[PDB]
Amino acid sequence: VNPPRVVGNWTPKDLSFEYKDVEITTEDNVKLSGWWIDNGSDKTVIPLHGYTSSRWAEHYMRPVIEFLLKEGYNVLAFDFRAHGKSGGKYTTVGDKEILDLKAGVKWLKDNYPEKSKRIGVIGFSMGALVAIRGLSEVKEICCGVADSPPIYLDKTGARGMKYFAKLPEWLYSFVKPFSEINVLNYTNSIKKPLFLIIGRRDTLVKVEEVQEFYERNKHVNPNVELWVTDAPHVRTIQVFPEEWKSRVGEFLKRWMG
Amino acid sequence: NPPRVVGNWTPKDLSFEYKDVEITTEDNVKLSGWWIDNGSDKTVIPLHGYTSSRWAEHYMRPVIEFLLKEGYNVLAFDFRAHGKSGGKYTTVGDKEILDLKAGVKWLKDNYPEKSKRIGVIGFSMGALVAIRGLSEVKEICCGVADSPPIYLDKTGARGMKYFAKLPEWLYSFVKPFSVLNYTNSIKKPLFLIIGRRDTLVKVEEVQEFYERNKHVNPNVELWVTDAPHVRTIQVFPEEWKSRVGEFLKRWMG
Ligand SMILES: CCCCCC(=O)SC
Repeated sequence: VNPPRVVGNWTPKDLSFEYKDVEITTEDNVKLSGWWIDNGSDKTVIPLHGYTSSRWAEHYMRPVIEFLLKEGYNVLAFDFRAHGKSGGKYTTVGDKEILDLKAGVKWLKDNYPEKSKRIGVIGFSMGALVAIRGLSEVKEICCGVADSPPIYLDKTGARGMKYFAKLPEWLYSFVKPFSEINVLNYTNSIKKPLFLIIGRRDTLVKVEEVQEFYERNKHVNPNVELWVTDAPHVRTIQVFPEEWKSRVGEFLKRWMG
Repeated sequence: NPPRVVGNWTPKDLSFEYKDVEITTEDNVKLSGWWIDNGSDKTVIPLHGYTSSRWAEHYMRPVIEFLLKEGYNVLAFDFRAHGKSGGKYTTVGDKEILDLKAGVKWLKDNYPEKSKRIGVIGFSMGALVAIRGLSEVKEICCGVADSPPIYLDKTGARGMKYFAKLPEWLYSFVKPFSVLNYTNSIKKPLFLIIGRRDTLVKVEEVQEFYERNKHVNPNVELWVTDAPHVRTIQVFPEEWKSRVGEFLKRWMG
């Protein structure tokens, strides 16, 4: 069962940029909907949204797209399969979505090579998982930012989909029906710069889980960083915008070149 | 367009013979139901709540069982866009009056000698429809309204305070799914039921309805219970069945 499709009302035009509505087709023939935002750069950053969300998400996608454009990067921003306006019959919460990222990268190199000499990625939640995987498996990606990445998908899924309070009964009963990948393996294969962000108030992903990833990856990656904040799930950029942009900005600056 | 719930039981599991029936509304919606002939000249229609269906095991199954034990025929259909019924949009009590009106006409047309008297029993949204029906459908001789949302906007906002306790992703899934003028037109027997523990409807709200309607209706009654939303029949099944049974016996003839 896919989550409801969420589509916002704003466009890159509201950010004072021209944009193209584009269609990206995956290795497995899913048609994705996205924006290509040309900023006159040779570098592109792809911001990846979270489960049940889309490219419009006002509390983190709008700010990060506006931040990326401000920083001067080009932006490719698309909806994951089964989300927003994108096709695909099923979301796989981080599994087949690697193909979504792969297709986005391929699309950049096929259509705008000179606008994507360097490609970076920023992921939130599910998108953060995909960022991690892409940073390992997709060679064209030079660096990645992973904000609130689910490390133990089983536990995180349980935290976000289950509700245990029996009273009132009408609520417990109404939601109960809805409550129906080895990420740590990637700590041995990622050798590129990776910026992990995790909030102390995050009820879906624990600090210790992300910290586990960091310390295991540190032994093969001198350029993995961990930032532990006081925000809840994917909301560091909402609660600590200037500091979020400062740290991620400096990180992109350094490795995007 | 909420999530269609369909249960695992039939009137066989109640030891009664039944037919699966198809009822078409005035605005051409195709409803699915059970017609359960009990050898009676009197029929009662139990009406389920929003996001539910005719199977709801905590109140529909017990009322249908109870009604058959009492000797009434039963027509029980899923409201539009619920259960197995047609229609794509639910209007949360608005156009659902037509579903009820369809059922009444279906009884009158196909089995009139089994529907010389027709009563309704509604739960939650279903109770609003029962109230509306008692006002607008002439062939309905009496009605039971268990936990009717009197102030719909207030009731929705209470629901919202609870949805906000949900984790983030679960909330995303259920987010889309988040009357006193009838007090002057209802002059037929009405049994109102409200629980003190109801988190969606206030006893005070149902009391306001009761007080206003009795200006024009000598046979409106109010039972205030110690139960949660539509669960008076679950928490106090004996007393619920005694009072409603007595109410029905008196007015169904
Ligand atoms: C929002 C769900 C309200 C349903 C109450 C029941 O227990 S069935 C009508």
